[PDB]
Amino acid sequence: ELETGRQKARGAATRARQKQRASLETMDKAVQRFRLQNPDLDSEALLTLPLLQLVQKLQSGELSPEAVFFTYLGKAWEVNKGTNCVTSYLTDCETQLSQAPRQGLLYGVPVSLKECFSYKGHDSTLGLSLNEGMPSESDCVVVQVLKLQGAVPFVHTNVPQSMLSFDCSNPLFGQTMNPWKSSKSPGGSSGGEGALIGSGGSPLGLGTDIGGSIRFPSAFCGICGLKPTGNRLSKSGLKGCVYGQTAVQLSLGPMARDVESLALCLKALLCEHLFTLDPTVPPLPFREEVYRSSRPLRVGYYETDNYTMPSPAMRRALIETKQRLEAAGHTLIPFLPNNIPYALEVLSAGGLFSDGGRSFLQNFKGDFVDPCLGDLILILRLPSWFKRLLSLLLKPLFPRLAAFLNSMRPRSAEKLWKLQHEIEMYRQSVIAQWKAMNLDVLLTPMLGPALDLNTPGRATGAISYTVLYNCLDFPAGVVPVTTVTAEDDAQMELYKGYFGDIWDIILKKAMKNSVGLPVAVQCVALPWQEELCLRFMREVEQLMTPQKQ
Amino acid sequence: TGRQKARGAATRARQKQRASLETMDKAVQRFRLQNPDLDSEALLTLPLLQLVQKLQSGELSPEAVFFTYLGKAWEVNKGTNCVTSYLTDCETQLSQAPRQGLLYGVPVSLKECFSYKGHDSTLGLSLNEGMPSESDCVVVQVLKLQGAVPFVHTNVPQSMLSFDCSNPLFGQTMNPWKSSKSPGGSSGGEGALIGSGGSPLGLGTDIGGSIRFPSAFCGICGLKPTGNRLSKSGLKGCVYGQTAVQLSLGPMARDVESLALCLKALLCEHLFTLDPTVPPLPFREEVYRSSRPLRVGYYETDNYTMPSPAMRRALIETKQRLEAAGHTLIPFLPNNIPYALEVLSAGGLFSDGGRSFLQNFKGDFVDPCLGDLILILRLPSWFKRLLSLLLKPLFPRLAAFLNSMRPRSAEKLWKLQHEIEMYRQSVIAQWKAMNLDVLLTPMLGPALDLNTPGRATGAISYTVLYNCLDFPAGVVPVTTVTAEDDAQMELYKGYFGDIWDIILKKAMKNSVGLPVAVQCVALPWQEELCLRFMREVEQLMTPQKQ
Ligand SMILES: Cc1c([C@H]2CCCN(c3nccc(-c4cc5ccccc5s4)n3)C2)c2cccnc2n1CC#N
Ligand SMILES: Cc1c([C@H]2CCCN(c3nccc(-c4cc5ccccc5s4)n3)C2)c2cccnc2n1CC#N
Repeated sequence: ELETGRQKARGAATRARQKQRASLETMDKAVQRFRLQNPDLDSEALLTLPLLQLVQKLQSGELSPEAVFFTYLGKAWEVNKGTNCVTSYLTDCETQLSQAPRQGLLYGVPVSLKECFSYKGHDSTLGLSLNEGMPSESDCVVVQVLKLQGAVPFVHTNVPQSMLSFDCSNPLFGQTMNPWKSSKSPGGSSGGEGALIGSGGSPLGLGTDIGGSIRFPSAFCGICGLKPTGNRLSKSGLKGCVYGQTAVQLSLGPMARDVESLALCLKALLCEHLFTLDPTVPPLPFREEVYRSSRPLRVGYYETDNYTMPSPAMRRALIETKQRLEAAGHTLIPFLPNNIPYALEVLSAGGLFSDGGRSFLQNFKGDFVDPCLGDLILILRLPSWFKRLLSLLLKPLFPRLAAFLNSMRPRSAEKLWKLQHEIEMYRQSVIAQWKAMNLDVLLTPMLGPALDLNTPGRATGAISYTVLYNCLDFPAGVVPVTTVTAEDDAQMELYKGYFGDIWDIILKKAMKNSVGLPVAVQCVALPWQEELCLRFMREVEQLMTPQKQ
Repeated sequence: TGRQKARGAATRARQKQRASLETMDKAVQRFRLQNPDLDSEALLTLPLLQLVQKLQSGELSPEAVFFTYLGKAWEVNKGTNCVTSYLTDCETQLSQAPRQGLLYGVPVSLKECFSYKGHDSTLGLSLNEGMPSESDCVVVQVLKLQGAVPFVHTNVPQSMLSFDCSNPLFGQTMNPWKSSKSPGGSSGGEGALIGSGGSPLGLGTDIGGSIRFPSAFCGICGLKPTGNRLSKSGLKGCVYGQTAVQLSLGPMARDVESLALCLKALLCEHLFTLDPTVPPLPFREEVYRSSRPLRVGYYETDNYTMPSPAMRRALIETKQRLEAAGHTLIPFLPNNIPYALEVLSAGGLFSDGGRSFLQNFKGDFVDPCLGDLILILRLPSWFKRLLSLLLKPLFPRLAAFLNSMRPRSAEKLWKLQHEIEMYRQSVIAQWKAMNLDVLLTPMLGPALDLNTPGRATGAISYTVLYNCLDFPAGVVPVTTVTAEDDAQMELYKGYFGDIWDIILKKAMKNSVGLPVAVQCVALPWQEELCLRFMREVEQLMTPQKQ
């Protein structure tokens, strides 16, 4: 195909940065007007309110919906200056403010949206030039449901280009930065959400997760996030770059400052409105009694997946929460899902790139490739025979690299059927393993602390802790439990990795210089058991960070 | 070319079936002689709901119900050839059936593909003979936990890719109403058994109509739920990992209430625990029992398969009764039916050109009831393409199907899967624009002559559309063919006049007295509402059933 250059892509970038620029000015102007009319308002008391209390005061009338809206708008504008997490102000949101149903479970709550959640009259670019100047004709289903519940969606937040990354930079809106440390990634692909919520600029946000994109930015930015079972919530109207891939399910879910916020959001979403607007979603209501249960749990756990070497902080965080759960009366059982390398290298990678990345590469014709994607585009572009040849050469010394490369080759429909059956069988395998140990839930390390900017794209092995559960399609959630100590960070000098390949080398350097950064643990339950997963997340939060409850 | 394995497999299967039937015969004669006072006729004519209440109260023993049905199953098999296997350990499960189970003491027949410990699930294929299952499948386990007693495996057409019912192992199943007619398929044995009174309840599978065809043809009720409403764990199939067109399993029975009871009993903690991949949606009684007037979408023809006069009459009469009962009947036709059938359904079912499917037929006989399926799939891709755009001017149905049965890349499958999602969304948008609750449809009928379904592929149009869409769909008998209806088949031409229309015309003839059904459809996950509508149709068209 003929080389078309980058002139369209450059035009899209100047247009996009203007829309972002204009958005933030409009935000600033709106909040200046409001503050002038309300010098009495205690900004800092309002912003430090846990969502549950914020909701309660909104419902009673103690706080006006305008007071909380403009106070958050101001904070979001402020934190954006150091993070670059906001791409667009949702301009019509002041009308929703007035129209917000007063009996709605999220009445008056400002909500941030990952850019891929289509909002009427706005682009969902995904950092891709071909999506610039293509405004959505309508709000997506979950946005419709949020509005019906009285919430006020107010911003679109940044994503890495195309979203196939756990960093957060694109050629259109640039690079999002961790609020804790500007040299660090906020994670991704829900990076903007993580940065925004993590710095206090949003009480609740929505992201998506197909390889860890809710959990990475939650862990990196010290906030809570939940990835439900793929089809617990509606994907209708969600902007993506590849359609029709059903092997590894996409999921959407809440991100917030406490697990109670995540549970409220699920409860609000799981309503008649959602089940009517999207009939393909099973009408499973939020089961309050499961979430609120105080029964002792049988908790499976592992300190390492034997694939990605945990940092000293990751390992400590896991052991500490394990010990605190034991002290609180729960029974902790060593458990590691079988055949993890297979789940990652052949099932996950093969399921995500069954067509050799051809559909994915279509989005990049005429576009810049953001450095945070590393060599993904270069690799996927290689002919199938060459991918195979390099894989063969790489295999004896670097088995991880060879297996991922082989699984990123195109295949027939016949072989996709075979792969899809293998995913179904693997899912039943881990379920049988789980049931044979009689587990309720599973405790796992969560990748942390935050990697340096532009390193996630060069440390692919590190997705092992998260993508395992996209493959299995188990609800998985993340909660901050500790911070990196000087001792934790110094021990990175001794970090080797299990393979010593390029991915291990990058990761050793990428996790250094992290003293003070948040570190998370991951909570997992069986498919459709979101309430139980949240019950477990609530427990972890209470034991590790009791002030949040 | 060599057929020695296949002949050996058939010899062995036939011996096992003969021995199963002999074991049944001996057990029945023994029970009858020890209990001569039992009114067996009264037992067999009891509606399932009344049967289970007497079982729960102790009025009828599990033994009485079991051996009485076992005897009837043995008798009806003589004329139908619907039973392949006696599930021998059932006599011990009987004595241990959980007392408070919702199906306590109920004998249940099982389509052969439902794995049962110690028995083959052959699918009429040599390669599966003498390979007994080592676990009960999930739904079987759940049935037993609810106190039910699975007692037989019932016949299927070879490989299950057919709405006829013959294989080279156990041979041909016949319609109980008329021996020259097909019982339907692929759950054909279930249709014949239940349709003749030999079982009060059975389980079938459905990916193209395999529950609905035999229910309609044999004059019973059947429901095809949403694909993942129930566990497919332990289900035997000849192709795995195809997800574009959803496979579904569900009950078949004499009345709608029986389907509801079975669904209620399956939708329990035991199921949701044994298969966590199934969304734990309890049976919503309030929805099933609703007496609210319905907005009922309807069509009398899909403009693809010309309905028989009996089909059309059945549809119009139930439409009229629903109108009189106070429901609002709204003309409604899913958009782009030919496209959904010819490219989406055909393309989804055969995305690999039938390669996976064909592996099951190496060294095996090809049953006549499959027609030209195997011969056609074996054709090279370039030749399928060649024949297609040669047939397209003359016979566009045959051309479209042939082109869609070619192998493709993972990339093209993604594209097809995406188009299926979009299509589903487009019908849902249509449904909502008319604000429907429910959809009324014709159901292919009356029963086709033996060995003709394999040559009337176009006739799957009424059924396969709702597998593609993955909407719950059920059938209920509403009428029988009159001689007036039957005579009118002489004026039937079809819309296309291709070989499928020609065969269907002849195949639906000589059907006086045969049952004719209607189809009820709801949105995904709305099985209870589908059953609510089915219950309404049953009440209005056949009130003595309630
Ligand atoms: C993180 C993430 C992924 C990853 C999956 C695995 C492949 N991958 C990636 N990225 C960058 C570089 C490489 C490779 C480099 C390399 C070098 C030598 C041999 C083989 C290879 S593979 N791979 C992206 C992904 C896929 C689909 C959708 N969302 C995705 N996310 C969002 C999150 N979380
Ligand atoms: C019924 C049924 C199917 C059918 C789908 C459509 C294809 N098909 C079939 N059968 C026999 C002959 C032919 C053709 C003949 C012919 C002649 C000229 C040009 C094109 C063609 S295609 N096609 C079988 C099916 C598929 C998968 C699984 N379960 C299936 N069932 C169970 C039911 N109900």
